[PDB]
Amino acid sequence: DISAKDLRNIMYDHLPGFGTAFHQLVQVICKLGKDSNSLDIIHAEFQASLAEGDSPQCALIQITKRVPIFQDAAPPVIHIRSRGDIPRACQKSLRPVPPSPKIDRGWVCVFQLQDGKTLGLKI
Ligand SMILES: O=C(C1=C(O)C(=O)N(c2ccc(Cl)c(C(=O)O)c2)[C@H]1c1cc(Br)cs1)c1ccccc1
Repeated sequence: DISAKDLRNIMYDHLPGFGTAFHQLVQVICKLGKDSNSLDIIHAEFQASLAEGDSPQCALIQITKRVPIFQDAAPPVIHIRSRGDIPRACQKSLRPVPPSPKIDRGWVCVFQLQDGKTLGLKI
């Protein structure tokens, strides 16, 4: 059986750059996928989207829209010390958190900083 780490590696292998908002979305998809025993269907949807000719980015988004655990779901909260703990390539994708952010609308996660600051990662 494919592990969360295996899936993360598979997905990373298709992404350009590193530490981009899409890599973080891979992280979220794998975490929530593991927690809901849905890694297989997520991998199947990913591969099927690639096989149809979708970009890998679009494949990840498609997973957020097609796998029910992400449908109308709030973004996960991820506790960090500071903004420096966020990958450089994610920095310009950080935004104030709106009311009711949703993963399937592009809100990948919410970072909670130690001093109380919160930043949403938007795709
Ligand atoms: O995305 C991050 C994750 C890890 O360091 C890590 O081990 N992550 C991770 C990914 C997949 C799994 Cl399956 C797990 C796990 O089971 O603990 C953890 C990342 C997380 C995703 C979510 Br949602 C909460 S934590 C992260 C990124 C920047 C700063 C801190 C954490």
